[PDB]
Amino acid sequence: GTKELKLKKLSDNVYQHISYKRVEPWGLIGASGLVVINGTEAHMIDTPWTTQGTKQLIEWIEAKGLTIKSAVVTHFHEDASGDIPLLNDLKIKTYATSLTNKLLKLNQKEVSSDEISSNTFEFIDGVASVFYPGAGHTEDNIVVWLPNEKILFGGCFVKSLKNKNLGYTGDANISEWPNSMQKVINRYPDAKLVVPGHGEVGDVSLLKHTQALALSAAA
Ligand SMILES: [Zn+2]
Ligand SMILES: [Zn+2]
Repeated sequence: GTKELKLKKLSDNVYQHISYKRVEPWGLIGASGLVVINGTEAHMIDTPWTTQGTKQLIEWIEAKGLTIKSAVVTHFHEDASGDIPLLNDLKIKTYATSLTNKLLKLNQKEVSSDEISSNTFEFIDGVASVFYPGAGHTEDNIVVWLPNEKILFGGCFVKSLKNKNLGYTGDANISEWPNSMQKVINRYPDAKLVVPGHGEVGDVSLLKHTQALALSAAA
């Protein structure tokens, strides 16, 4: 890959995009989203962390001859929603919940072109569903389920196993996070792969691990 963007194949139709940003004292650290390929159409789950990441990702997808039909952003932070303005200009439909758009507007950022106004939403017909579990990392965080591959994109709602803490909790609801996570655990007993917003992909233990971190941060 490059200094800004790496692509990892997760299945025949599913890629992990890993975009890099210098965050001292760590150096270049990564944020994860997905590209979901549905015939000649591609869909973005989260934008890369930097505009240069997003431009390189749009180039990689288009170089396969695919049309980027749409993007869904999984929360209002820059590592999920950062390049809404670039996608809106390129006329790539952006989907965000009413809560995500409220927090983008509160923070003087451009809202999505298209608003999710239900707790569950068919993002790609038969391929990608959005679920709002309640507050955790942020008030607005959503997860995306890929039923064909048994892949759950948890985003920054889910921590990697190695994480000893919840990360940036400035926008978090630590008391609600465990109950929100129980709804995700209860909903996807069939999840084969869980993709956190940062860190290594894993199994459902990442859900239980995040719930435990939240229960401990509360106590
Ligand atoms: Zn975040
Ligand atoms: Zn994040």
